[PDB]
Amino acid sequence: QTQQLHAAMADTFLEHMCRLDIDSPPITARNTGIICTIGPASRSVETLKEMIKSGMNVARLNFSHGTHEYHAETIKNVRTATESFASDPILYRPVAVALDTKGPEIRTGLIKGSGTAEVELKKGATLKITLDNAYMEKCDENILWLDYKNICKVVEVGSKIYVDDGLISLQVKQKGADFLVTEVENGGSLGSKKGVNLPGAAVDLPAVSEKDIQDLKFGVEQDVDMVFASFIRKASDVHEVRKVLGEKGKNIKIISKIENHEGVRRFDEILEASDGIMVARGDLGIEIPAEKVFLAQKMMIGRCNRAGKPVICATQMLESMIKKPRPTRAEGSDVANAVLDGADCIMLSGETAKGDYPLEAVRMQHLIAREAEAAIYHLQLFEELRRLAPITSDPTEATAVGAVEASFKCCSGAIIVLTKSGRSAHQVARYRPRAPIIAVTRNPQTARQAHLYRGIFPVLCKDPVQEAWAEDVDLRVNFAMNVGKARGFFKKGDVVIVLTGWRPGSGFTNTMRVVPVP
Amino acid sequence: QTQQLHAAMADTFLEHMCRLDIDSPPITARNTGIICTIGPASRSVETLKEMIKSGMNVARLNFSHGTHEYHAETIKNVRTATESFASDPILYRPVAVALDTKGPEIRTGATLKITLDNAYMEKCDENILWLDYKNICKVVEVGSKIYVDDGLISLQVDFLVTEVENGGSLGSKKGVNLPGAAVDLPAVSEKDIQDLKFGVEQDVDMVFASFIRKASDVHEVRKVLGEKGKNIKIISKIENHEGVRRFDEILEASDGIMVARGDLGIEIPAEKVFLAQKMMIGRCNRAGKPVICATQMLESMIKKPRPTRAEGSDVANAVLDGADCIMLSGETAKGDYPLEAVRMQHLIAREAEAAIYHLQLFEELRRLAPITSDPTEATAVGAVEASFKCCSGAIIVLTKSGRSAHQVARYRPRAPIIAVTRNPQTARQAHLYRGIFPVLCKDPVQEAWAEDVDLRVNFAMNVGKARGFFKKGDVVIVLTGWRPGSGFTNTMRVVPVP
Amino acid sequence: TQQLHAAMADTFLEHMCRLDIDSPPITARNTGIICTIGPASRSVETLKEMIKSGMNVARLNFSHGTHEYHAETIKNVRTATESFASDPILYRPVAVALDTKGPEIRTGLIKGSGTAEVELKKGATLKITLDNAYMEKCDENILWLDYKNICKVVEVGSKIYVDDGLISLQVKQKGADFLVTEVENGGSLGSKKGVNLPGAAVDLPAVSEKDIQDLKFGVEQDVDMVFASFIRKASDVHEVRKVLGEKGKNIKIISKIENHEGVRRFDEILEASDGIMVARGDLGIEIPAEKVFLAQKMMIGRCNRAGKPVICATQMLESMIKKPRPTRAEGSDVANAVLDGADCIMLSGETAKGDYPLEAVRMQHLIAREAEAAIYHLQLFEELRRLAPITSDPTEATAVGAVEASFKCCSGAIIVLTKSGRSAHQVARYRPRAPIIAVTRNPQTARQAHLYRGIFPVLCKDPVQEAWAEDVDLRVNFAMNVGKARGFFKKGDVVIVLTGWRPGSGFTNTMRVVPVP
Amino acid sequence: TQQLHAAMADTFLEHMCRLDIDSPPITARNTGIICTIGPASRSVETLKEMIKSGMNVARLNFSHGTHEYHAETIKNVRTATESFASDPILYRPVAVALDTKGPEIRTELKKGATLKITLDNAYMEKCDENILWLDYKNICKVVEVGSKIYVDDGLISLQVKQKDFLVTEVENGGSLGSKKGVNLPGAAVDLPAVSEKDIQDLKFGVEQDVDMVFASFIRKASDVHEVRKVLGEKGKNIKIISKIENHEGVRRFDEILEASDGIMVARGDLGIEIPAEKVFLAQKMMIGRCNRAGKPVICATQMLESMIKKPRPTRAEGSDVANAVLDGADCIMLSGETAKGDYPLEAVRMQHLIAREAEAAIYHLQLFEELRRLAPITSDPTEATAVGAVEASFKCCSGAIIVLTKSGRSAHQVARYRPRAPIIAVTRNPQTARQAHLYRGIFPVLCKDPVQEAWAEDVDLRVNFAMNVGKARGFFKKGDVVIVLTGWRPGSGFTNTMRVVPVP
Repeated sequence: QTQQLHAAMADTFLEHMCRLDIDSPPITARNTGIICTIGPASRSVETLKEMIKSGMNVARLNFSHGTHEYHAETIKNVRTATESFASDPILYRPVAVALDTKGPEIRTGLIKGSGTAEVELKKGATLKITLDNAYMEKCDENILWLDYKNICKVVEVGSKIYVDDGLISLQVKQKGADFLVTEVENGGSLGSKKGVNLPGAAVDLPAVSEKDIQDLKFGVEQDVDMVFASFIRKASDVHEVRKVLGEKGKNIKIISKIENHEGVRRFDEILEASDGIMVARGDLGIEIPAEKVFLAQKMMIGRCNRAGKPVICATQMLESMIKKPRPTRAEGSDVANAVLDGADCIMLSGETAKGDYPLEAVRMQHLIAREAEAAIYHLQLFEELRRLAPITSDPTEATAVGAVEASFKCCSGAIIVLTKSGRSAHQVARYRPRAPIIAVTRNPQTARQAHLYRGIFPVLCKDPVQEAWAEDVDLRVNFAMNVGKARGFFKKGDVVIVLTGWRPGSGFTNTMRVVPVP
Repeated sequence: QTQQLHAAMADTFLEHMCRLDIDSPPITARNTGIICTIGPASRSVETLKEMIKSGMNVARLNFSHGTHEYHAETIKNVRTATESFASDPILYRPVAVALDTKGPEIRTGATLKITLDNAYMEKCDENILWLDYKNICKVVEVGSKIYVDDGLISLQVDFLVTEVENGGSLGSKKGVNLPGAAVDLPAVSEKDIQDLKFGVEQDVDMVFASFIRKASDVHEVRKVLGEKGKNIKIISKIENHEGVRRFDEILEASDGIMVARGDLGIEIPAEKVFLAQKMMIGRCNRAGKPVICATQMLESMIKKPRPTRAEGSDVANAVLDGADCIMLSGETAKGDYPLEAVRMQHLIAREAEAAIYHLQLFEELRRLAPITSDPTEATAVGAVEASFKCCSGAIIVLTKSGRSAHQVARYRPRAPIIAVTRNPQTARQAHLYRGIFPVLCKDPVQEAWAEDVDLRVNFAMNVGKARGFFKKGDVVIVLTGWRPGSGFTNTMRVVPVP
Repeated sequence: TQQLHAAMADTFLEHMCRLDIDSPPITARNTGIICTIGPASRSVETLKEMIKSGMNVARLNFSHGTHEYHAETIKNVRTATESFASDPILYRPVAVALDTKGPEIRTGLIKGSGTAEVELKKGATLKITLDNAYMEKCDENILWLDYKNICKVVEVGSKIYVDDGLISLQVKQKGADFLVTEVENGGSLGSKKGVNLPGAAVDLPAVSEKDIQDLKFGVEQDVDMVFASFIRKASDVHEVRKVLGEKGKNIKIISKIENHEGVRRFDEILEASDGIMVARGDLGIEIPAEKVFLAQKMMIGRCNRAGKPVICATQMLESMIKKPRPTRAEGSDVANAVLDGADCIMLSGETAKGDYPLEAVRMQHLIAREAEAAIYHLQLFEELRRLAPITSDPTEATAVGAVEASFKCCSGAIIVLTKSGRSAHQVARYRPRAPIIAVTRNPQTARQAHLYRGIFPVLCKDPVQEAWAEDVDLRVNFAMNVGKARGFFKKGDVVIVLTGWRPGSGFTNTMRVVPVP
Repeated sequence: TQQLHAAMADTFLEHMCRLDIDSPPITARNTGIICTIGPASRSVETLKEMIKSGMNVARLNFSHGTHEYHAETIKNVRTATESFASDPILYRPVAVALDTKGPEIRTELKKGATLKITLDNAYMEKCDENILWLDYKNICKVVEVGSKIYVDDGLISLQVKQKDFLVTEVENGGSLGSKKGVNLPGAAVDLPAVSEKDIQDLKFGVEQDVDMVFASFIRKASDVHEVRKVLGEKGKNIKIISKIENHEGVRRFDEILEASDGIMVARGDLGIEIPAEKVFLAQKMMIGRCNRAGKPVICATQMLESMIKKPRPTRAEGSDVANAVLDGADCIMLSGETAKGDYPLEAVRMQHLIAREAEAAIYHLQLFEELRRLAPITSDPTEATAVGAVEASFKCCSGAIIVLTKSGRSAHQVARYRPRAPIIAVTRNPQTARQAHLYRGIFPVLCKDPVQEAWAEDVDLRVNFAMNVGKARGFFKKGDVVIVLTGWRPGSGFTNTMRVVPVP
């Protein structure tokens, strides 16, 4: 009658679908992490507190724009909002900070010297592209400067050039030395500093530009939790970011953004090298035909679920909400289906960065994800995850799968996991329990980074280390108990699964207990 | 390396997903019917010609607005466009006409009082709101919610006392929705009665009947359509809680279903619409009755030449869910890019159809398939099993009424179902079913029936060769019957293409 | 090894295709072997070899023998079993089972002799009498039997079967105190042979005066279980339960299903019983012989589904009464009982009176071990978990997690500390591949555990240590030492360990994955 | 009826749970019964009863008996069989199978004693406690120190300790005799594919027009190829069934199967060569691989052994028969039970009764799902038509699948998908009719009606003959739905048409 449990018990997926029930309400816990891009509509301490209350788990900073001073202040503000709740550790919600790199972008110049000016473009008309910096702030209906120095070499005649999220389409007629002449194949308003794509072209910008170097250094100085690396093409790109981050940034997670055809093709090597993946559908759906994006998304989510590495679904998930308080039916569907596909996290960009309804957008992602989570066909999912798993003598892995089996058997209210590094909780998440995973840690970075994983609710235990280690273990379990009760995941006398190890330190998780809530 | 054949052979759905390949191009055939709403953007004969070339299969006329004269001219223009291709039956594509009814409506005329007092009819303001639904008090209790102007405003409860739960600009003659209520307005309005007669007179192929709440609303629509309209398909629009809850009885009485998501997401929480969509698609798939996914599928294309990433995903996921048809409303009625919208649904649908996990899907449709002594059903399942076993280029079905080809479609073959018919209405109505590619044979009835049967099979061979579904020497499946007339399909053959 | 290539197959057909005669099984054998004890196997000396050969349960057939005789058999089984108690690592618990006579029909003596036989010829006449003057004067013309009411339950046309159904008779005339019959299947007729009336509704009591005395004797002798013969319905089981009473309340009642009504009323019988015997001997006389595999598979499935022990019995290695090795059908029967899901398999004449009792035990051991490895655990465990219920019981949740974990790491064993056996029973019901080493201090728990597939019971003799954590470890390390000594695993393998959070029954909640020291 | 409650279960466990002794099977029994003919069964009058009791194939064991003797058996088989010929509606074809002697090795022993094996022909007539002569000249090349040697159907076990001779130690002792059979477990025995006697016997089989050969001691594909060569052009249509009898045969099973027309699981000899506890693994592997390949497989040896002396079988025997069928065996077999026993007719009837019960208890839902999943997409029309027919047969629970066939092949292709419905294979070819018995579910009927002058009418006459057969034998009745398979032109290789038709 609740949590789509009648659908959960179907012997076929068709029957599962037939039993999906709009009158079967979900549980409290939402498992899929929500990443919100911060910008002018959401960077105030005031709004950020409401973002957090509304379900934001990760704050994304887009380094395609803005100065270090600006990003430093956003980061300061996220931390002020986040620590405003720290006085009761039981109700404190950790919040991660993500740096999203500019990476190898092509950008246009300023329309008539203004960052906000635009010119309407009639379809069929003519337009000159120039690399002459003379016109870098004098773009208009007739001449359009962009910043890719090498553009003329990697494009031939008849090549297609796309501007502003692929919405403006241009065809190369004649090649010059510092220029291109083009006809507006598809028209609309042209604005300032818009993204440009050359889908037919072997673009040769570096993996990690000088600007990216400076930004990644700022990321280390600012103690960011993860980097979302733009336009990753191959494993060596990932290795370059990892080496750039170097020793000071060794614990920073690298999520590779797959946004072009080469990244999809070389996906397996990229995943191996990365800490996680973002399906960056914006650019991806300009670089490859828009009608193939769902194939790429489902392939990458599947391969990440198979590897146990976090995957993020991104871009235009609730786009209409930039201007409207409720989303379109396609948007509702997109969010639900990302969760049903297996995505660990879902993302907001303009919806939270600049839109008129940032909070409504976060709340809608929260609502849809929780409904979709209840609609998952765990019976087949869990069977297939168990089947496809390399079978190993690893005792931590055996403990994790037993816990998840145990949690299904008793419909547990949670799987409580003590973890220093997060790994033990990550191992549970990989097997996709219905039960929320309460990951208890003293490590603040573990607690923030754990939001990358479906089902993990990180809680940051601030209690002092007790002299007797068994009493210290029991202290943290009890903390987890108090957190679940306060958030309404479970109540006195419900059963929960508890995972602990046999000695202190990382790598010893080997003990699964089935315990009633006190 | 074509048609996601690699992913097709996976032992698990997870491995199927992992094998999906953006570099594995689909075959030419696109199976999912595309329904386009016609309006100022798309109504001229020349544009309609291009709409058909772009992939429109069904022209939807929204009777919520427009005169009979207007709609009659729209239908005439659809038919001029469609018949401009009639000279070559091998390439001719039938186009269906669908009449989507206005249906029963509630219309208007902090703290706010709702009054039914018709002296307050033209005296609407911030203290007094008049409504035209006299039974509203029977249907709503204390605490019930009331939405105004397609959801824009929110309220809580021969008079009603209400606090305004979500404010806005309140206008004249606005739509009202009563979430969770058993609305007892008649199954059909006065206008609807007249529009349905017009539909019959104009020889429309199907009716999309609005705001269907129970089996008896369907029976009423059926009764209005009457004997002259007995062959017109009734597709029930499920738009509110009651229709979802009483889905099984509606489905049994209907020819098929529309998941009317626009109205559904005003009536039920927006975050639950996907549940209702997936339930209805699965139940229609289990019954073998056509289901249409509707509303905002490519909505940004009203203004823009490319869709959003969520819209791309929505179309694909509707197809993967099992929807027989996908629909366009404003995108084709009013938008700046109608042709591009139709083309994008075609491209996505075709990719999605190749990505289907047929191995589990057919296995489950088998398992849930009732054992009956019906010969046509046994022949259909055999033909679909045979088509997977030999990777046939098509399944060719001779059909008078469509039913034989519908029975094949419900088992969801990968191979296109070429439904050869001499009945023009059957050829139009067949677009409602996933996988059916209808062809209208215009050749005279040969004196020897055996030869007239072979003439039609050979017609289907010429269509597939011309359209690039298969070539000489490929194997196709062919369904025929033991005598003339409907109901006798019992013969499945594996035949080389000549 | 262990048919692990076959185990990994994604279909049953492919699993079959991968079964490999060159993939040796593990040392552990999970299916209990029940051996009927008689003159071939009763001496302490021979009982010691029975135990070493793999016997887990000694069955005593109360269809024959006096209480004085059966008390001596029990004493001998206990003396043989305790001869191994000096080394607790190699001690094997052995259960004692009492199989009731029940409502049997028996013929009299051929010409005053226990061994004499006469030949009955097809078509000849044979008169059945109830007159006790002929009780010891049966011959080819006159056959006495002890069912006084037989004339009221048969008609003309009725068939009457004698001697494991090998001799058959058709009633030509009903008299008042007799029946005139015609021989259909002839053969050698001996003394005191079992009789079946498949058509008839036999009205002998489910629990006779003699059965009552025998069940009271079972209680007094501390038997582990009772196999109740000819159970027809739930109330029959309740009559046995009533006789065992409060004092016999921990004795397991295994209902023997050996007639048509027992099969028909199976579900109510199982609900009332602690387990089932597929008593195939009488069963294949009471119903058509070609239907017995149907009843066997039905009963084994229903028992596996209910989580109740089920025993496959009768003629499994029959030829081995006379020969040192079995027929191919017999080889197949034993393997297929195990593949069906039988917790235990049984030997009757093979061990009671045959010439090769030790060989018959060894052979059941060898075949069962091979069959166990060949089980398709992938589908079995998936179905057991689906068909089980989602429940608020924390011990069930831990049991199913311990089994799942055992598959993931291909554990050497699941080690379970248990007082009453229930926690190890809960693991067994999920059919892990890993042997379940059940460590108990309770002697009866230890013996009765043999009724569950996969459980290797070990009886801990060490006194309770004051420090409970240390007492837990003591028993876990004892299990480790048994596993190494029996070759189940070696140092550095991984095993699953199940304990509770405190001492006493009913707290099993802790699963650990630990290396073998 | 027909365990149809059990047939609908969603799991195998629930399928087991619903098996019902009071759910009676249909009339049709699908599993062929192969009966060894000998003193007990060889008279024309007994052979008539054997046919009426369920015999489909008469096996002749050429390990003993003269060509004259066997010729007379064959003659009697055909006399009994043709006595039913007057009514083709009711006529049951009976096949004749020739089972070869095959290669052999021939020659009180105390446990722990030392015994020398000599190939020194000196001691041909002088074996004893200390020296034992063998006729296998290459024995030393195929055995190692530590190799086992079994003597006389496994009674005696020797182990090699030093390798023209071998010094062995007795491991399992017993009474040694003259001319006792020898087996070499795990060895690659290099004896010829066929003995000189086998070659003569195989040519006699061609003379006598036998339907199939059961070739003894098949170890490798080349063994099958040599049997095929001996049968030659005149014998090219005779089915070769390889008897798998030892470790090498089991290990080289894939190549043997590909080269053969089918397999016998030769459990008697296999349980001498390999540990008896492992024989069930060998059987289940070979039956599984035969099902996957669509080739007939026979289960043999001791299936109803106790019935040589008794009129009812043991419970283990009943179980073995039912389990061979549930394993997927196309045929089951009787040896001494029919050749020499006191109850030949009862043994045949009991295999009939068990088989039919077990066929109803099959879990077709999972079985059919897996066969399709493991069966390649190919462009072959007959295969596609065949799978379509079986699917259609399940969807309407048809009374039969009627298949016209010249060679048998179209019917064989249906049989591999394991329908519940009997497959009535209508042919004009008498050898095809007899050979069809090798395949689970095929009831071959031999049509003797004149060829009609319109080919489509001649097709229809054969379809209606099958209808009369099913009606006459109680498989179905007027108004039942049956599946019919035919082709688009005459001659083999063109079956492509599936129709669902009411029985007239």
